Amino acid sequence: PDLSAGTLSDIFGTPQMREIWSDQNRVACYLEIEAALAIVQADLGIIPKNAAHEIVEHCRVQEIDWALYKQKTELIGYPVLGIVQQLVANCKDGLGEYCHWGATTQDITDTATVMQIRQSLTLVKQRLDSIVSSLEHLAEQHRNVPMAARSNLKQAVPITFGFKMARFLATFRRHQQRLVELEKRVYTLEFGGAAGNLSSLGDQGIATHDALAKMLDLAPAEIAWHTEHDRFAEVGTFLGLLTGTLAKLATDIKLMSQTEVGEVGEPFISNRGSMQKNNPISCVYIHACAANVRQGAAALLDAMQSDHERGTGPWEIIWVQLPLMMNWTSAALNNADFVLRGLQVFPDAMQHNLDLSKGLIVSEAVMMGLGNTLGRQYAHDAVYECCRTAFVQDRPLLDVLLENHEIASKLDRTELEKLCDPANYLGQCSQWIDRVLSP
Amino acid sequence: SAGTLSDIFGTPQMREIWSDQNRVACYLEIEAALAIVQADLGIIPKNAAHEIVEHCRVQEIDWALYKQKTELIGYPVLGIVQQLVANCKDGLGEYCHWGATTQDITDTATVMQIRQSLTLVKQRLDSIVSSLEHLAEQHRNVPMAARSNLKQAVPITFGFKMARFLATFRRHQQRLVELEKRVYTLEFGGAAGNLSSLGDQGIATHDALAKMLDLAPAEIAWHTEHDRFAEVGTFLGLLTGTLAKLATDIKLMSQTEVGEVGEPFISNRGPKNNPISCVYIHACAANVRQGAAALLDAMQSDHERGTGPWEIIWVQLPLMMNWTSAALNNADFVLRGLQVFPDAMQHNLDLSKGLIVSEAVMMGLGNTLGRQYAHDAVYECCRTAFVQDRPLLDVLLENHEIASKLDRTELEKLCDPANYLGQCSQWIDRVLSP
Amino acid sequence: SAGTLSDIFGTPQMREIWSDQNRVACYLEIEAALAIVQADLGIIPKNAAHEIVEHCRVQEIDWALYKQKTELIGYPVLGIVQQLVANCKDGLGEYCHWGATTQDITDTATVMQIRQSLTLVKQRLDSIVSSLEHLAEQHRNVPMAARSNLKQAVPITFGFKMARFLATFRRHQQRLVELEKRVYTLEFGGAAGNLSSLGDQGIATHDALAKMLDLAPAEIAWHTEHDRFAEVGTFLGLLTGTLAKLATDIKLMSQTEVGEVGEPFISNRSTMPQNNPISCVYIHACAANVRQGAAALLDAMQSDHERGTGPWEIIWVQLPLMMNWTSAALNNADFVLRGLQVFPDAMQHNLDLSKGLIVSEAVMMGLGNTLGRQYAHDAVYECCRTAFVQDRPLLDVLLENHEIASKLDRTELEKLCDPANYLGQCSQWIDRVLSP
Amino acid sequence: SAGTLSDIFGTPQMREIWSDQNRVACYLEIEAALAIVQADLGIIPKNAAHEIVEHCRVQEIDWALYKQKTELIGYPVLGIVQQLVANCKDGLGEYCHWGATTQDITDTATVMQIRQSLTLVKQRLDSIVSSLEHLAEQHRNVPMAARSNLKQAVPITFGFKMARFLATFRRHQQRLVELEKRVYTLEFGGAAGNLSSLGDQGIATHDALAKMLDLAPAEIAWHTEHDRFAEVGTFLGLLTGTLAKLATDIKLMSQTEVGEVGEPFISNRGSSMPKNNPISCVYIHACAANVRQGAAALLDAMQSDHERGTGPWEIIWVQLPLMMNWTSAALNNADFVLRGLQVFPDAMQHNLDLSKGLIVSEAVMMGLGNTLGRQYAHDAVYECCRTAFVQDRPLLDVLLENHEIASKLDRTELEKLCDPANYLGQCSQWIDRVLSP
Repeated sequence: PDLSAGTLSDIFGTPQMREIWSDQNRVACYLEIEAALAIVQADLGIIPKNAAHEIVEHCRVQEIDWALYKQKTELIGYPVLGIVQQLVANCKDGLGEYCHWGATTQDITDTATVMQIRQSLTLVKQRLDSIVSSLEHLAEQHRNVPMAARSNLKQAVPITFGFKMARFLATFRRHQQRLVELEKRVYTLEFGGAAGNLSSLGDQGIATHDALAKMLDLAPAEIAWHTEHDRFAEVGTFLGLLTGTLAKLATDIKLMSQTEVGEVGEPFISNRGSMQKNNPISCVYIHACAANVRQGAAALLDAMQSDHERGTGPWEIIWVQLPLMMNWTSAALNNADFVLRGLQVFPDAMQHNLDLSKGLIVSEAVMMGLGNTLGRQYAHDAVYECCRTAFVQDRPLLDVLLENHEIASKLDRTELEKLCDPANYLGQCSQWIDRVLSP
Repeated sequence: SAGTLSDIFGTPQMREIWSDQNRVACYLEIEAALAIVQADLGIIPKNAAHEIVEHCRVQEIDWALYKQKTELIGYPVLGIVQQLVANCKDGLGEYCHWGATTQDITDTATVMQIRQSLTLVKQRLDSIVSSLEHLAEQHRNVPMAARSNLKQAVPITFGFKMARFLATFRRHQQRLVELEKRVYTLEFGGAAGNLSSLGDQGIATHDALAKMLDLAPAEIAWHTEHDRFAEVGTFLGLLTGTLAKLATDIKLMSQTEVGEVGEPFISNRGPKNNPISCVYIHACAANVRQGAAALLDAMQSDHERGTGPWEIIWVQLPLMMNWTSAALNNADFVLRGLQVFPDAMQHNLDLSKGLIVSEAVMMGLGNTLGRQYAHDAVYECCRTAFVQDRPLLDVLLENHEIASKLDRTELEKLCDPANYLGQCSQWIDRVLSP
Repeated sequence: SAGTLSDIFGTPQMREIWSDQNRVACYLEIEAALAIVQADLGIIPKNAAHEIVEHCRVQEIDWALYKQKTELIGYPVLGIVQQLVANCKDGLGEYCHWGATTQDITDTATVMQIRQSLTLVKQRLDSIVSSLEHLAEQHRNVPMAARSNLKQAVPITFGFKMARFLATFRRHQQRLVELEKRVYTLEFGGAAGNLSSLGDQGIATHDALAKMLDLAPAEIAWHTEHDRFAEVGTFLGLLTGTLAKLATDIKLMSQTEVGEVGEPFISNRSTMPQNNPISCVYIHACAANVRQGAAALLDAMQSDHERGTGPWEIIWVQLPLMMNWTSAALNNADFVLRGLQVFPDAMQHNLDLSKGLIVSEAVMMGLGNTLGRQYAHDAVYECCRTAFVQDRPLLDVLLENHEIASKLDRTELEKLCDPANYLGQCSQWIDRVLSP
Repeated sequence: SAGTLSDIFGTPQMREIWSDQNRVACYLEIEAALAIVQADLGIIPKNAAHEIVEHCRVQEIDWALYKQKTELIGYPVLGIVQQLVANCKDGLGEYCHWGATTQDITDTATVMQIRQSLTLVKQRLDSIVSSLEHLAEQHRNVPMAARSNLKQAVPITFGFKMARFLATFRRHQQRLVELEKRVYTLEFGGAAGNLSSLGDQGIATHDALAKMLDLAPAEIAWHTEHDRFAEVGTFLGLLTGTLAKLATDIKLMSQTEVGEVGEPFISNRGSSMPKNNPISCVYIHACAANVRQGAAALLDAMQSDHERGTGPWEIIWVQLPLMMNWTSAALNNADFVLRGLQVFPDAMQHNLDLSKGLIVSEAVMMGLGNTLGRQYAHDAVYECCRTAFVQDRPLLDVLLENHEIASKLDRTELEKLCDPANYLGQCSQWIDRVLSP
């Protein structure tokens, strides 16, 4: 088990995920399943015990002739019996004729794919843990930094940057719970034979299935699921849900990185953004990866139409989309991880953007305050008419408020500036942040 | 309702849940509950709460004016708020929609609509599971040919095939209850999610509003965090994918040349028997899987209100609920009255004249000759049986060692497809045991 | 219709084309043409063709009865056929539908509906094109900052940016004309495509029916060959793709911090002092639904044998939605482009954000002769990076290099640092799209 | 370099067009053509052009360093440009990439790659079309049961069925020819489309470079205007849809219970049980499904913002090579199957006779229409079909027991009306209509 990369293979993928879904790890998973099967069937008394040992001793990927395997896969049409043929030829005294006993190739591919998935989700759980940790730090560190919230790409009312990070944090917490829920279904053995009923094992296939299952630390199956692809498809839809949030994160960050906005920046790495333009390339890659995974999810839903006891086409969609969606997702997870660990935050630009409306962004605040001293009704009417006068003449809301003599007589400039200061109107952002950090 | 296909690719129950009238009805329950909460906590006068709840009535809406207002405003709530304020007397409606924003209403109405919609789905699923529970038992020992790559494989039972659908639909039930924790959640955060205008009362209004509607309180605002809605969509995709397989298998078994099952007999629904339910299931599943991709796409809502992605949900979630209901409805109907033809399954088992159970002949003959040597020898007789279109039994008897070790009475039984059923019944037991 | 959002994610003209009523109107138009065609050829009695045509009128259909019958029969034609026979006198009912199968009518109806729909699309495209031709010429010399990866790149003009949309919509117009001559095609082949019940009159009927309906005669039956319908789907995907970009760029220029364009001013079009880009919002959501719709229609192409068992029916649902969603997007884009507010002052303000850094490239070339092309590069590069860290004009830092200050005077220098002086051949490129 | 499935869901020829090496080779041909154009226009010195063209060779690329620079820079051109400058002598490499931005190179190379890919696709289509012309003629008179909703309908001929594919593939050929004139277009516009750095020589450079590369000059820059690439994607979706139908039909006709066709015989190509397996059909199906979702991602990619997209443009980097490779494998399999398709007329005949004459009840109604009434014969034959099907008896036998039927038509005449081989309509005329251009 040792170590193939093109120009972009580590841009839209990761080295780790590529290895999990490599031909070598796949065939290794195959050989692990075959070895465990032999051992299981030996204890049960189905196959000789000396044969099991010899099989296990040749269940090693390093002994695989790859060019021969490729050719035999293309001729046979499926990717297992080529490995079986070599396993049989590698065993001495014909003891290889006891491997693959009662198994069909989709038993090996489905169970391999579950093993590869479990390895894959270990990396995703790690990426998620780190992303969550960064968001926890970011929510606290930036708990009290004011900025303009945006609705339909227009300024709404002030919030804090840590508030925005708390909302991402709550989402990734949900994704984590979704992940652990699907694991109990997905981490399941597939061993049913040609038709799912293990006809060639007699009264023994279900003892074999139950023993093979926890030999490989997998849940026993209720019943065969060769054309019941809901375990594989829900992994795909989870990847779609997770990358969706990654894509929102990328959208918000690249939007806050605009020359005209300048409120955040990806972590500085010398000459990475390609004067000094630092393009949000991590956001760029996340976006493209999310787009490809969401369509790959639709392909895996499509794949669930596998007919009868082996799909004539739909099953084979999983061979292609699953590795790709894993690799794309890991690239997006890697990039968001990197961005959130060293994210630059520019409070002075957030402050400058808050001051663009010259107090109109806190029109409500002024109203609320002036209410007790002027009257709910006059407060509404006066602020609304003052806010609209400031809009047409490009003036501070304060300056127009001060031309209302009843307002000027009731409040001194100093009180009115605190009402006209966007930084004084954050509602309960910090208490909301606290509610997310609390668990 | 009146459209020709409105009940073919939809259903009346689901269509009314997502109708303009039930949506505005959900809006009005929310605004009334909000006024009750804010009166009890002292934010608005209690005479306004009473006046507002009594005018939170869908019957009072001028729909033509509402529509014209929504097309002007751009979003679907403040048109209802405008009618609620004008309907109140001396100006007590000025205290409705107090500190809320339109998406608080649309999001939370959609949760309520989703909960109504999932009650129907849960209800259809229950019916489908028991139909499969009885079918698995009823046809437990009905032999038939399993098929791989649309070629005959080895014999199974029709109940075994039904137990596999049964296990699958149960997992979908588990996924339904699982997402319900996340989805049944209040959305109340205001313009930017922090309830700025409610001051130190914003969180209290949210929390007490939540239990007013029997909804979980949200960790934090989720106006552009659409993973609850998108997750429902991908569940409908997963569900309609299994319905699509069922429709695929039934319509394949409904072929003139196969004739092993048939959709329930109705009148002149097809001398015919067209699998039109399978047809509708298929078209529904295809549209749902694509809509699910649209819902993932919609998760990219920017900042605190999406500039486009959010609106994708306004269109896709009703369609996908309606499409799924139509597909669940048809699968419920077909499974409840499914016709099963054991004589056709038997005729198809005999097509190969024994080759479909060459594996059984190998096993039985392995005891006296050896697993490896019997495998090769029987495979060599399968050479002669197929090329000369003979029964395998006849060719097996022309081999010396096989005839010398096994007699004709015993070869006819290894060559009977009805005897090579494996442990099918134990597998239906394992699925029917829980 | 009358739904709150039915004219927001759709339009009246498109809803009508795909309405049950216009669909059935198409059905009866086809059945009347068929009876007449078969009277001329002698297949049916001329008294039958006359009586049938007199009753091919959408006003006479029992809509509730047609609905229940379609739900029982399973397909949407024989319910209308049954009422046509009951409405004719002296049993003249079916000499109609003579040798036709239901999908002959649906397919041919859908083709007439697509032609009506594409009549709308070609009109909106013509208006969009004219607005863009006007905007490209109007704002031919309006400088603004181009943007790459959402960061400013080098100056362009706003009319140059509109010319690039214009060139795109012209390509979409060509695509539309190209597919029309494939799509406007008759479907008349009967149950299995060979019109076996018409004997030696099948091709004769088909070719006469095609001329009657102003459609091309089919090479052969295409009941399970959905490429004509699917390529309409993919064209709606392509076209809405461009509309979606237009929506993305306009809403991006509408941000509070950018403010370079705005949707046409209308009333309270959502209250807080102010106007959200809802046209952009609707275009985006319609594009998203159309592009997935085109994938379902590619999926539909897998209709088995001589009538698909599911794939065909996907078209019943997807095609009308995609036509309606697209018309909603085209209406909004038409509206936005006809009265688009453009703010050259905000464009100039954003050009001046970097205080000359945006045209550092021009400073290098301009300083090349007096310094040396490579000292110019190295010196402007380092002066630019000092100018950013201190938030000062590039000019001022350039004048703090004594070698530079000795070679050129300040007049020459904030001509080269003036972003408006570095616009390239934007105007000549605009011309190429207008075609002078 | 090839993995286990690299030639199963892909092809060597297409994998090679989209490889790193062919892509970088296109980059270098464009850089060479650029220096040659600008040397003639006097924009760069001719000695530099000669030195730049001499080093525009893929063989001189350090691939590991190119990877490292691309991961750092973010985009895949300037790593090749860096090596081209350094490989040139006397600092003459500073005149390459003159006025270009990376997307000019990636877009134009992608165009060159697409043209090479459509050369393969056109060769596959010609072969598929030729195979179908032969099959439509050879099986012009082979009768079989047509199928609607997977139920037998009325009789047709297998050559009629193949003529229907043939007409479809000719329409795809027309679509390909139509998009090529739009797609085969130069991209050369600089950072923002206006070639600001080239001044009054930008348009002059663009048009000379275009004809140097045998590409149409562009109306205007199209860096974020991806309709040419998305159009290629949707065409692949249309084409693989037809291939997917062909695969669905052939695999349905390959069922154990149907047995009407079979994929070409290759010793042990079907995993086996003495058994075959429609593996070619299996692969076409999965390829069409992946191509069709990619078409959606290419449409999604059209939302590139302003003058260089922040994300959407990069979708094309991944989707286009994959969709092309997937399509090439579907075309490879479809070409192979159609060249050696096995047709079993005896099975088609056996399946026709299953209904015992019901499949041609329509023909009996017409025949008996003349002497009894077109409407009356229909209802009368239709009532007879109930007894034949409820009793599992031949339609002929029940017809001979209907008294006015037997009075008006003899056995010998009802033989012919009940023979499914006599109700084929104008299948041969329709085949002729397709084969005739």
